[PDB]
Parts: sequence; structure tokens; C-alpha cells
Amino acid sequence: HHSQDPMLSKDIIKLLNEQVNKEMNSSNLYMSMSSWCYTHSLDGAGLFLFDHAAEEYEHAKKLIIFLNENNVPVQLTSISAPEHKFEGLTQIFQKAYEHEQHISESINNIVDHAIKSKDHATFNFLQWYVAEQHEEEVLFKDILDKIELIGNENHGLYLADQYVKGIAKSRK
Amino acid sequence: HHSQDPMLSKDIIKLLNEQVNKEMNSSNLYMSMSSWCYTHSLDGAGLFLFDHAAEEYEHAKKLIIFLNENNVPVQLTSISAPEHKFEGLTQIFQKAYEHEQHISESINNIVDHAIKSKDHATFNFLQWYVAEQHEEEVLFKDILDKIELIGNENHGLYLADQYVKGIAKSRK
Amino acid sequence: HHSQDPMLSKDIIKLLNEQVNKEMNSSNLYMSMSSWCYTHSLDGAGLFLFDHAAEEYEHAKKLIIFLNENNVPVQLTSISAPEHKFEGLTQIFQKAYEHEQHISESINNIVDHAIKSKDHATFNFLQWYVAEQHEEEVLFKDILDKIELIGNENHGLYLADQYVKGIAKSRK
Amino acid sequence: HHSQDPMLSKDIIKLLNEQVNKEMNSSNLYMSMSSWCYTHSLDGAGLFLFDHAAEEYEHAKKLIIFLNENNVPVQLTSISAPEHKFEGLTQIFQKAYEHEQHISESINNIVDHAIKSKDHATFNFLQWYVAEQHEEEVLFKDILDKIELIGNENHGLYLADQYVKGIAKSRK
Amino acid sequence: HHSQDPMLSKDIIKLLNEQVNKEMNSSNLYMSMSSWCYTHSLDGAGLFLFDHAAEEYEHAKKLIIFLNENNVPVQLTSISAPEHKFEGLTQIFQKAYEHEQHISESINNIVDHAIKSKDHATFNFLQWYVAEQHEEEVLFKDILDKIELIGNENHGLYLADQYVKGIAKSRK
Amino acid sequence: HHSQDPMLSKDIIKLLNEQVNKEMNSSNLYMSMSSWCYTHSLDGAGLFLFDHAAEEYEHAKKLIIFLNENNVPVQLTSISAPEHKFEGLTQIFQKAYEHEQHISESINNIVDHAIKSKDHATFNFLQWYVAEQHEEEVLFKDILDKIELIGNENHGLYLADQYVKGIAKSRK
Ligand SMILES: [Fe+3]
Ligand SMILES: [Fe+3]
Ligand SMILES: [Fe+3]
Ligand SMILES: [Fe+3]
Ligand SMILES: [Fe+3]
Ligand SMILES: [Fe+3]
Ligand SMILES: [Fe+3]
Ligand SMILES: [Fe+3]
Ligand SMILES: [Fe+3]
Ligand SMILES: [Fe+3]
Ligand SMILES: [Fe+3]
Ligand SMILES: [Fe+3]
Ligand SMILES: [Fe+3]
Ligand SMILES: [Fe+3]
Ligand SMILES: [Fe+3]
Repeated sequence: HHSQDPMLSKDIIKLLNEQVNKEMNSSNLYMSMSSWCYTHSLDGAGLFLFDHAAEEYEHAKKLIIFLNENNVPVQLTSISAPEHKFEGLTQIFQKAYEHEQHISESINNIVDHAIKSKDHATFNFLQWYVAEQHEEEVLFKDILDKIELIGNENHGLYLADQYVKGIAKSRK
Repeated sequence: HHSQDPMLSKDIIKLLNEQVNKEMNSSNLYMSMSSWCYTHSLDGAGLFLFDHAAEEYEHAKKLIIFLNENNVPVQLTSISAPEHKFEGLTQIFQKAYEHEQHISESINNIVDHAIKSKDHATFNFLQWYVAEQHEEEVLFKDILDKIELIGNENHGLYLADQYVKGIAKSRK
Repeated sequence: HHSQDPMLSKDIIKLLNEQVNKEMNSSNLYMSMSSWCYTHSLDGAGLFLFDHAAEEYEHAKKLIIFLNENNVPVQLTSISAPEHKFEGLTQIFQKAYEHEQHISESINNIVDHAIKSKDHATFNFLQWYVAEQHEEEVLFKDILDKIELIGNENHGLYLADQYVKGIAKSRK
Repeated sequence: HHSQDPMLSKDIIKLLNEQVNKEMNSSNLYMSMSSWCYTHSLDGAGLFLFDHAAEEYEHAKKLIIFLNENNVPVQLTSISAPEHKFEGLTQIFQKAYEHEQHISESINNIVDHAIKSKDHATFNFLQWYVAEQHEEEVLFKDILDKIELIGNENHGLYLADQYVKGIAKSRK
Repeated sequence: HHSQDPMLSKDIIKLLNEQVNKEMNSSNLYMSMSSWCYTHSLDGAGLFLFDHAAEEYEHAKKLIIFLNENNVPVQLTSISAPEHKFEGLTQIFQKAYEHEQHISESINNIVDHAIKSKDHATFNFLQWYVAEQHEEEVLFKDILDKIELIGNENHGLYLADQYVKGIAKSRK
Repeated sequence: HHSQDPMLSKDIIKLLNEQVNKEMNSSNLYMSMSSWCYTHSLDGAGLFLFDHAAEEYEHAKKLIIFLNENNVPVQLTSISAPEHKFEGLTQIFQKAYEHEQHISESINNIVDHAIKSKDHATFNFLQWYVAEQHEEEVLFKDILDKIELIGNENHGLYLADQYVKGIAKSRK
């Protein structure tokens, strides 16, 4: 039997499939960061990063659904093992914020290509993703700001972890 | 500051981490099978396999939570690129059933090791997973039996896909 | 058409099929004991033993369901005619308690074999059955204890039968 | 102590006891037919025949209750091992319908004997059983008619099994 | 009058009776630790440890109930006078965590012996206890981790005690 | 840091700590009596005495709470092993009633000393305990009276145990 061709252009297909893989890679990075926190008495950050990891995978799934509905083959590549070597809470959140900036840039690039290609189905679809990623990037900026404001001296780590725990609980 | 040592034995830690990675690999395999179905006019099987993929990832997350609570570092490996080329619906479900048999065996091995090691915290924890995996294995056996009973001749693929669609919707 | 092979090992299949037949045999034994009581003015014990007979058959049915779901042929043998010759209420409950001990032993043997064979699907499945059989064995111990405490002298049988009637009614 | 004599005549006692044993035999036959269906990818028929088997045992229990209330000893015989080898769905339902015809005849015989003996307590008691058996006999006639109308060619078995599955679910 | 023999084996009887006494030793230890905290301005830890002591006694009672139902004599030994002198909050929780590890090991040993003896009534019964003990052991690990993360330096004791107070209140 | 001195006098501290240990001893005695009843077919008395044992420990805990709130160190001594051998139901309740009389005397002594010392905080606190102990003493007098009224002959033990069972259940 004959099935209809992919409804999206080759360039958009490539960008979206790359994004699915990016989100899967991201989810594993956050699981690794989460585990570091949990094994270093930082269960507030552990919980926050675990729930964030789960959310990034939810994004991957929503992108997959869009590919499926457009008859676009989902092309899953090898998901690289995440980094696991971390120096401390501040470094983890510094890395995480930089990572979120990279994710934001990647989404901006897809949306820009959708505009250039006149693919307004894809442009319109990605709007929830633009909005949610913006919220996540801001969130990581705010947490990093707070960790750096508190510091790590006299009970600093405890204060920071409890702050992050509060955020984790308020979001679930 | 000093954090407490992992609460599980070395062998159990390794088997559980390997299981997390098995479930992640499984989830990506099912996403790939799902995509094949969606791109070959089999949206019933597509939906079923997508939802199943998401469920295997849920299992991975529950395993991660247990590792976290026991102060056990989670070691995520590189998740292999799943098979993407398939012959048809029957082959996909034949492969899936064999895969579920492998997953069941892997869990049996962990539970057996927990008994031998006298790790009854882990034995007790794994019981939901034993039960859910058994249900999933039986489910794939049943779907494969039904696909083989219907066959591929005449409107066979349509009938089989609609049957699988019904299961997918009922499990939501 | 091809149907999938039994999902359980040959040894486990044999043990479970034997257990189905054991429960059917047990249900008929209890019906016989019940009838003896009803025809000797002991309607309290009659009701109790009838309802117990029905419960043992419910166990047989649940075991059958498990065999069915695993694609295991149910092999029903001849169900031997139950003993019908009884001396009195005490003897009936002495025999019944010994019988329940035998049933408990038989279940212990299946669970032990499941562990040895690493069949944790079956181990996990049998847990409701282990728990319920334990309750039933304890119940028969308690009733036998009470019958022996009361005795059969001045209104003893009436007192014992009314005691058992109370239990029967409280359980339904 | 003295217990009152059986309240029913010798002939009626024998026919009723024989009927209890007939229903027990019937229940085991249907369990065997059900198992054949479940192991040959016919889970619709499997479910239907399992539930029917359980219902025949319910009839046996109601007959036993009546014997008990009339101070009539229940005489349980050895329940024969049921047929376990079958040719297919059509043969199973052909055999089942013939079996239901036999059961209907057996009940007709008891009711007739009750009239001849002027045992109107028994005649009156049996009316629910006459009514329920008639419904069951008609049901098996209808299912057999449908299996024969569909046939075994093409997707015939699948269609027939799904039809029977629908009936099974609607009767729950 | 004759009462039925104990329903458990001599070895299991010994292990379970030892466990009852272990829980009653534990309960008294925690009451003593709790008192130390209350008399040294640590009412958060005082409350937590008092409530924990009460819970260990609840476990002892549940074990006693199981012994009673199996006609097993409860053999209460002398309960040793608990340690009453302590160095501080960190030492108390270090000692408590080590103690909970010992309790976990003791339960693992009973469960292992139940498996070896084929006593699946006892195995099944102990599962709530395995699960609850695991939660308690994890809890003490978590509290010790937090006490160590905070430290005893300027306001440290206050912060740690308030943290423990929050846990105590949330578990009520 | 400085913690405030105990708020009670040395004599009152001694009497209250002695009372905590008395109640713990009492609870273990009643657990032993309960077990005797349970292993000699007297589950009515078994349940009653088990629940009473638990209640005596509840008293111990309430006393401990009062010591804690007054910054008074709790001084737990060795709890000696309870008597495990008994002659029968009457003997157990005779011993129990005498024991309750002793407990009542001990409380009277503390209250008297509180009045003499002008410790009206303690006098006021103990009023629930005076009232509850009075009810318990009266209860054991009533049960002993009933056991003696019934006797040990001709179903006497059964009648007495059932009477006590009724009280146990009504107090739950
Ligand atoms: Fe993000
Ligand atoms: Fe994102
Ligand atoms: Fe501070
Ligand atoms: Fe699975
Ligand atoms: Fe799985
Ligand atoms: Fe039983
Ligand atoms: Fe049973
Ligand atoms: Fe009497
Ligand atoms: Fe019928
Ligand atoms: Fe019938
Ligand atoms: Fe058709
Ligand atoms: Fe504990
Ligand atoms: Fe414990
Ligand atoms: Fe008292
Ligand atoms: Fe008292």
C-alpha cells in the first residue's frame, strides 16, 4: 500500500529530528546532574534537576508526536553518555544555564528556518516550545543568581539547596 | 562535607544501573518502531508503540528514583541508535515480543541476585516492576497472537491496526 | 495460524495444574463436610463449610486465569469423590485443619520452585494466594481450638455450632 | 441427637444429586474448552467459555443449597476428566450446543418427575433453573448460528472470536 | 483442653521472638536519645526521636500479633537499660543510622531464613516490615546527611534541629 | 550553649521516672499474659490483655512527654523479663487485679508527694492518669468478679473468654 510523503521539507525534518535528539541528550545530562546532587547531600537540587530532566523528555515526546502526524520518520541517533564529573552546586548550575542558552539558540534557529521556508504549520506548532523554553532559561538564570548571591561559606550550600527545594516543590 | 556511602551492594548497583540503561534503550527502540508504523499508515500500532515507549521511560525514572534514595550514583551510558528499518507489522511485533522476553529475563536476574545477596529492600522494591513487566509481556504475546490470527491478506493489516488502536485507547 | 508457546516452564506448568486440581478436590471435600453438618443439625458449620468450599473453587478459577494468560493449557484430571464418612464436628475440623496444612505446604512448594527457577512473574502472582491461604489455615486452627475448648457434653455441640455460625456470617 | 429425615423423596434426591454432578462435569468441560480457545489465539471464546463454566458451577451450588435446606445428603461422585483435544472453534461450539441440549433434557426430566410425584416444592424451586438454562441453550444456538454464518475462511476466525468477545463482555 | 501446636518452625520462632525484643531494645534507645535532645535544647530532634521510638514499639506489637495468630508463645527477655550519655546531635544520629543498618540486616536475615525454610506465610507477612524499615533507614541516612551538610558552626545546631523538627511534623 | 535546669524537684523526678519504668514493666507483663491466653485457646482474654498492654505503654509515653517538657532527663532502667508461666485464666486475672492495685497505690503515692511538695503543676497533670487508672482497676475487678461467677467447669472457660472478648471489642 502507498503511504503519503512527509509533509515537511527536508531541512525542517533534519532540524526537528536533531532537536528530538538534543532533548533526549539534555534529559540524560540533567539526570546525571541530579544524581550528583543526590549523592552529595543536595536533595533539593537533586529533585529539581530530576523533574527538569523529565520535562525535557516530555518536550522530545511532543516533537516526536508532531513528526508522526506529518508522516515524517523519526530518526533517533545514539544518545551520548552525559558528563558526570562535577565540582559543586555552583558549577552544575553554571553549566546548566549555559546549556539552556544553547537549547534556546537551537529553537530560535528552527523557528527562523520555518519563517524562511514559509512553513507556518511548524512556526505555529513551535510556539508552546518557544514559550516554555524561555520560562526554563529564565528559571535557570534565577537559580544561578540565587546560588551566587548566597555563596558557599557558613551554611551556604544548605541555604541554596533549600531554596532550590522550595522551587522544585512549587512547580510540581 | 561528608555524604553517606551508597546503601546498596556493588553488584546490585551495577545491575540496577544496567537496567536503567536497558529501559532507555527499549524506549528509543519503541519510538523507532512507532515511527515506522506511523509512516506506513499504521497509526493504531504507531499510537500503541509510542505510548509503550513512554511507559518504558517511566520505568527507567522509577529505577533512578530508587538509586537516588539509596545514595547510589546513576551511571548513564551511551544509548545506542535503535533499529529503524522494519519489514512490516508482524515482524515489528515478533521483534517486540522477543524484546519483552529479554526484559523479563533481565528483571528475573536482578530479583534472583537480590535474594542471593539478602537485599530484601531491593527485592521488595522491584515487585511493582515484576508485576508491570509481566503484564506488558503478556500484552505483546496477545497482540502478536492476534496479528498472526488475522494475517496480512485482504484487509488484514487494516483489521490488525484497528485492533491495536482499540487496545492503545483502552489503556489510556 | 501460529499461537505463542506457553510462557511458563514445564515444571511450573505441572505444579500449577496440579494445584488447580487440588483446589477443585478441596472444594468438593468441603461440600461433603458441609452436607454432613447440615444433615446432623449443625447448620452453623454447614454454612461455614459451604462458603469455604465456594472460596476454594474461587482460588482454582484465579489459578486458571493465570494459566490462560500465559498461554498454558489447563489440564483438568478426574476429581476424586470426596470422603463422606464423618464421626462428628470435632473430627471434621481436625481433618479440615490437617487438609489446610497440606494445602499450605503445596503452595510453599510452588513458591519455592518459582524462586529456584527464577520465575518471578509466578512468584509475584502467587502472593495473594500465600496470604489468603495463611488466613484460611489460621481460621481453621482457631475454630478447631474453640471446638476443643467447648467440647461435646452439656450443650457443647450447640455452642460450637453457634460460634461457627457467627464466624460464617461475619465473613460474608 | 436426632436430626429430621430428608424432606424429599428417594427418586427426587437421586435426580437432584445427579444434576449437581452433571453441572460440575459441565463446568470442567467448559474450562477445558475455554483453555483450548485461549491457547489457540481465541481469547474472546476463551473468556466466554470461562465465564460460562463459572456460571454452571453457580447452578451446582444453588442445587446444593436446596439439598441442604431439605436435610438431603449431598452425594458428590468422581468428576470425570473433560475432553481436552478439539478440532477448532466451530467443533467446540457444535459440541457445546449439543451438551446444552442434553442439560435442558436432564432438567425437563427432573421437573417432569416432580410433577408425577406431586413434589411441588421442588417443581417451584426449579423454575429459575428452567428459565436460566433455556436462556443458555438459546445463547449457544445463537453463537453457533453466528460462527456458521461467518465461516472459517479469510478473517473468519478473528471475526467470530470478536463477536463472541462482545457477548462475553456484555453479559458481565 | 488441647490447643494446637505452634504453626511456625523452631528456627523462625526464635528469630521472630529475638526481633520483638530487638524492637522493644530499639524503642528504649530512641526514648533515651530523644530525652538527651530535649534536655539539650534540641526539641526538634527530641520530637522526631520520640515519635520514632513509638513507631519501633508499633513494629514490636505487629510482630507479637503475628506470633499470637500462629499459636507461637511470645518470649519476652529482659530489656537492657539504654545508653543515656551522648556527645551531641551528630553523634546521636551517627549512632542511630548505624543502629538502623543493624535492624535492616536483622530483618534481611529473617526473610532469608523464611525463604530457606520454605515458610512463605512468614516471608509474605514480613513484606510491610521490609518496606517500612527501608523507609526508616533511608530517613536516618537523609537526616545524617543534612546534619553533616549544615554542621555545628554558628547557628548550625539550631538550623539542623529546625530541619529535623520540620520532618517530625510532616510525618505526623 | 546553656539549657535550662529541670523544672521539677529531685523527689518528683525520681517518682516519675520510676513510674515510667513501672508502666513499661506492666506492658511486658500483660503481653506475656496475653500470649499465654492466645496459646491456650483463650483469644478473648488474649486480645483484651494485648490491648491493655498497649494502653499501659501509652501511659508510659504520656509520662515521658511530661518529663521532656519539664527539661527532666528520662532515666530508663533495665526492664526485667516478665513471668511467662501461668496456671490458668482465673490465676492470670487474680494476678492482674493485684498488679493494678499496686499501680494504683504507686500513683496515689506520687500525687500525695506532689501535694506535700506544693508541686501543683504535677498534681494537675496527673489527674487524667488517676482517672484512667481507676477505670482500669475497676475493669479488672469486674472481669475477675465475672470469671469467678462463671467458674471453670462445664463450658465455663469458653463463657468467660467470650465475655472478656466482648469487653475487648467494646473498648476498641
Ligand atoms: Fe529547557
Ligand atoms: Fe527545553
Ligand atoms: Fe545563617
Ligand atoms: Fe516492558
Ligand atoms: Fe519494561
Ligand atoms: Fe485453603
Ligand atoms: Fe486454599
Ligand atoms: Fe451453658
Ligand atoms: Fe447450561
Ligand atoms: Fe446449566
Ligand atoms: Fe472483513
Ligand atoms: Fe527502624
Ligand atoms: Fe524498625
Ligand atoms: Fe493500669
Ligand atoms: Fe496504668
